[PDB]
Amino acid sequence: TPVDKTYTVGSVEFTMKGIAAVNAQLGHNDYSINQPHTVSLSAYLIGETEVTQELWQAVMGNNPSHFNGSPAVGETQGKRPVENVNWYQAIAFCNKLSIKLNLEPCYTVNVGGNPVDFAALSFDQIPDSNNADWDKAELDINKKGFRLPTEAEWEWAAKGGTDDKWSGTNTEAELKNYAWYGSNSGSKTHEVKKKKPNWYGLYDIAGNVAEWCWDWRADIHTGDSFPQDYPGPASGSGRVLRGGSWAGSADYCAVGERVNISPGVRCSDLGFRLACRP
Ligand SMILES: [Ca+2]
Ligand code: NA
Repeated sequence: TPVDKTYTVGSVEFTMKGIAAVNAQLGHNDYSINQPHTVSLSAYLIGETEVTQELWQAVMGNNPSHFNGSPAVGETQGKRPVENVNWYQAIAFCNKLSIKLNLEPCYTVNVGGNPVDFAALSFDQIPDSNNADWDKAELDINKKGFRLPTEAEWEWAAKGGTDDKWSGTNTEAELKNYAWYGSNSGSKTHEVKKKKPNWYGLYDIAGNVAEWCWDWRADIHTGDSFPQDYPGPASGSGRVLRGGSWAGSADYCAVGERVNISPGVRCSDLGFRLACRP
């Protein structure tokens, strides 16, 4: 298992949690579009928490979050997850974070044939609608920088070494102890790391905000096989997001429940969690 790592951007600290190489047993018979399948995964790290508003702002110099004020009693505003960021804006953050921390960026984007310099890139230059150039973003998974997890990486980490329906529990009854979801959120996001973690030490895998993943969505059917470190299909209409949110039913927060939307779309219940490799 890779050693956990804590990084600092200005005054903001964040932790990446080690996940051992594994033949990940993913999906479930009860999900027609996420049938049981195996993906061999290389060792990786995944964010202990969602990317918070203060981490987002430390890198990006703005805060587009819908819930940018009025935190719940006893909660710190800046430690709520960032949300209202689209998939393009998330990958741009990942590259800018890598650059700030002197790691090689995982992502390349060419705009009209010109490679995007992610250091120079201003926020307003990132698309807020479906954009063909950014849809062709290239992932080099062997660079040491930060990135979105693949869907397989996300689900394996979410499962936390167990076979439970949710991250940390197998009943909706106990879900309140692990997740901020439709029933207990009060219609808002919460400070990260306020509920129980899973056995891999990840917080808010279920609930709070859904989390952008790298992959285009394609249905995963009975008997399907996948290559090592599968990053999803080459094309699709929606990028995957996982884990459910403050707005979702308990079932929406299940570890195996697959959701996807146009990458240009952003909402108040959708943020992201980082991944990288040692
Ligand atoms: Ca979440
Ligand atoms: Na499952």
